[PDB]
Amino acid sequence: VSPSLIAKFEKTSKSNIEGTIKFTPANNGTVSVSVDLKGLPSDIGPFPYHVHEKPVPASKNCSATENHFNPYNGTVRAATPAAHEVGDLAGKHGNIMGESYKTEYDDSYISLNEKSRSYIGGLSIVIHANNGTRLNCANITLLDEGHGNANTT
Ligand SMILES: [Cu+]
Repeated sequence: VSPSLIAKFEKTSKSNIEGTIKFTPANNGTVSVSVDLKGLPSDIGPFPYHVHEKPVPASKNCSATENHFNPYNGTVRAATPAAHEVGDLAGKHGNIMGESYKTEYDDSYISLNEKSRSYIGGLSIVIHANNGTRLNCANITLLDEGHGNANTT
């Protein structure tokens, strides 16, 4: 059982977007994704969001996360979920939209297993305006403090 992860979005002078995206292991080799966001600038949405390949640095420069996490050469536009990049959550499941957005879904492509080529731990998530401008971003970190088979959290 691989550990749960979370991306925590914080409000700054650059963006009012705040909230969380949680990743928890679920049944049948899937990962449950829970999105809970507010402060979105609705009129410039809907908002693509993706797992990107590099961490958000201390400067909070969303550009420094570089490209989408795409370990299998995926295409931006697809006729089936599997043709999307692994990190292309919005392409597969829908863009964030509105001023507030709360949703839950399963993704069977991302992995919580550090030994998987689809592992998303240590990466980042970027939320974009509809035109591609990066609005806010967050590192993907551990959801729980305490781990191991003899521990509690
Ligand atoms: Cu992105």
